[PDB]
Amino acid sequence: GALKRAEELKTQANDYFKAKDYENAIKFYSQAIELNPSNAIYYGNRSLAYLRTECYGYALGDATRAIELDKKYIKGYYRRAASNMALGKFRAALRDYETVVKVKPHDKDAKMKYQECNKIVKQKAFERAKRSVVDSLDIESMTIEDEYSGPKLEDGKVTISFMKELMQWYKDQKKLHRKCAYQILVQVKEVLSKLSTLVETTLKETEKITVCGDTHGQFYDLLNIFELNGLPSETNPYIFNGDFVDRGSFSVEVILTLFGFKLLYPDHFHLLRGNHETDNMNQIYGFEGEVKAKYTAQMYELFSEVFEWLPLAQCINGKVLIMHGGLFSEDGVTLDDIRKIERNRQPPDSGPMCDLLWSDPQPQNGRSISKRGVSCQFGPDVTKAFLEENNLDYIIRSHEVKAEGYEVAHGGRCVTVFSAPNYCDQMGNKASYIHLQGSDLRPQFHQFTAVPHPNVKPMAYANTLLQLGMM
Ligand SMILES: [Mn+2]
Ligand SMILES: [Mn+2]
Repeated sequence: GALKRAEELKTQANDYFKAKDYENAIKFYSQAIELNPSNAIYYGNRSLAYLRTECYGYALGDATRAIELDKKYIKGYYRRAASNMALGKFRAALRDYETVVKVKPHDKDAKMKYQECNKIVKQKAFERAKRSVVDSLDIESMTIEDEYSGPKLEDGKVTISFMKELMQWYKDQKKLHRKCAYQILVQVKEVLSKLSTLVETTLKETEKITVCGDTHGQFYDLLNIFELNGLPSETNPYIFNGDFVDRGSFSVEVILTLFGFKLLYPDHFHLLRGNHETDNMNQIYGFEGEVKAKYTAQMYELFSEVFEWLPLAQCINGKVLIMHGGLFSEDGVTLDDIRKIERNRQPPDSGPMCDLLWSDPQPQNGRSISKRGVSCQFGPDVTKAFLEENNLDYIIRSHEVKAEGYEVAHGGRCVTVFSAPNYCDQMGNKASYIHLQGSDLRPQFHQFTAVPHPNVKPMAYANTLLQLGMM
């Protein structure tokens, strides 16, 4: 009876979507949905709100539903395309654009989109059918140029001098030379491949370590961290909880700067794998696109090879466990399980290694279908179980943007840390890094902000169907 009250929340959710308050935009579109669940618009918007929050799964859900309650909701078809795109589902997205270019024959763009998705669908599949480095020569062939005025690997070693030089180089655009980049990649892969899936570090009674979350190519923020918290070293260790690339337009600077420090302080500088240190994700969000623009489409092939040798989780003093995503779908899972995972490869569509990089904590109890469409969500009980069954106090993960840079959930058992401030030059969130001390493994949150960067918009690489999706 209240179709007036139903649409009172169709502007009190359709409003906070303007103030980039998608968490409330969603929480109100829902209440509006609950009252009147037959309005395609409500679903269409709640879908976009899910897109802006990276909840691709749910975004696909609302989109589909919006399309059932109205086959004339062009918005719905687009919103659903984007959802599929994000999950990487090529054809599934093409079929939607196809259905649009028809109901709107004289609709420009609609063709730009169909022809665009098409190109990709053909290619993606076009690529089918051994070690990449076994090929390129490097130290051998690889020459250099006297015209090259930037950082050279002092005897292909990596020095504190090279790092600082390299960083200044990067602060001013300018790419490191291929020969050095390849050398860094080959060495880091060597070093990474010799690490167990579950790195285990022991923090002395005194002596801290710093934990950072998603970085996402936000290079000039990586530098803000190093200035604000000190450069990496044996006396000032660091650990970056995955997601160093994609979305940000300086993933190549960020990544080579991290691998660089990985080589300089391989026992005090830790990198864990994230859902985005994956080929599937790299080819939709910019890294592949960026690596090919700045180097060769073969440099990228080597990146994804080292990305597979990145540990999946790290445990500090047997008390704190940190991984990019979260806990698991299945209830078994133990610290030993993790160690014995065959990391070197792309991730399974489900299972441990998958949850380890994609799961999100949940307020309520028990698992649930992930808003993302992959892995699952988990309740405080699941966190407590795991914690207990492994003699772990709490977990530190990233994987999700957070207004205040971090978030403590599940009574303090699940901690989220995010290191990309103003996420995509649009969220406007603070970011944080954690100080973990041996004598007191209590998370010490440190917030940092904005900090300016050269032009170049987020996702300046990668086909345009995405850049046009995220904004
Ligand atoms: Mn992530
Ligand atoms: Mn992320």
